[PDB]
Amino acid sequence: GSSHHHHHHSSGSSEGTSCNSIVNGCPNLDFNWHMDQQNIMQYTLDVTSVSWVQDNTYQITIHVKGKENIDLKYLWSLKIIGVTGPKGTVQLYGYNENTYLIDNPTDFTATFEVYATQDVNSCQVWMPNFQIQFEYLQGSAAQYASSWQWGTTSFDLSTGCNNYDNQGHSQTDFPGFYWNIDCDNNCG
Ligand SMILES: [Mg+2]
Ligand code: NA
Ligand code: NA
Repeated sequence: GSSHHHHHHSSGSSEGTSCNSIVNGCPNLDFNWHMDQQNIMQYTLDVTSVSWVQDNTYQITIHVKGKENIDLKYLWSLKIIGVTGPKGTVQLYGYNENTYLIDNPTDFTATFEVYATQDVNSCQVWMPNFQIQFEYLQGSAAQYASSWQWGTTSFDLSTGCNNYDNQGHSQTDFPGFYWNIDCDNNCG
């Protein structure tokens, strides 16, 4: 059968609709300032794919990269929180939760669903913002504290274009993003 479209589970299966243009909504804000002020190592986030499922639900993939490589042994837990979607929390790593879905907390991807409803214009909607909660050097990972050299060990990194100071420093750590409604690439 066809594999042009990514298939999704359906209330059954359905054809995903891939969005062609995934736009950083605020690439001229300074995001680094907000991590630097908290002594958090800089990270970046990109949205690398968006597929419309149905309704206003999209399956998105993110890619998160730290400035320096931090070995997995330092990590205790990693989760996406505050998600506007089917699941409000997406566990990525945690011994307590038997979850091992990444192998490098400084270079990882994650795929999850969001409800994207706030219009940019008549064709495009914003990603709803979320946070990524990192806990290093807790539990069993505390034993590696003597070689830790990357600053603050437990922190949340947030997305968005809607929170910045009067000098263009973001109060978020990562940009917000937008894409076409229903991933209809012919809108407009
Ligand atoms: Mg698709
Ligand atoms: Na629909
Ligand atoms: Na956003």
